[PDB]
Amino acid sequence: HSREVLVRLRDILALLADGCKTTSLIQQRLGLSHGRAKALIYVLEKEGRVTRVAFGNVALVCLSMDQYRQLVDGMIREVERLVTTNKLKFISPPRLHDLIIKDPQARKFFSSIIPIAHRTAIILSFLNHLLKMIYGEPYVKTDETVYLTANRK
Ligand SMILES: [Cl-]
Repeated sequence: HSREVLVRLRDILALLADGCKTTSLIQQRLGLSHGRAKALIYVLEKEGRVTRVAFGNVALVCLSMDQYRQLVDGMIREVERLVTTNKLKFISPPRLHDLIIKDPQARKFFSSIIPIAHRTAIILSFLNHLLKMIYGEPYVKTDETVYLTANRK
């Protein structure tokens, strides 16, 4: 590869060594345009070095499906810790976002996966997908989704 491509491919793989990340986080961390980041991730995918896993409307870039499963296990443990600590009987994407950004450990963890600082449509969709994976289909479906924590699994 060219100097720019070789260095960037190397950098993306290094960034992923510590865990799966969204393309948005990769772009931000490495100062890449959307197009360059996507093109580079494509090259890595064709080379067998990464896998793209759909996670709602975002894609997670992972070194392996094992790495993905580790990420999911971690995200699930963090959500369940926040639910337990706050004794929650129900949860919604905005409420989960708020618990994450207010808890230093959760905030550090999630911000190493996806931009999380601001309550955007994107992050709400991401957290909604996570909640649905943990608790199944929501009890309240329109406007703000509400999940019953009793429905875990
Ligand atoms: Cl090249």
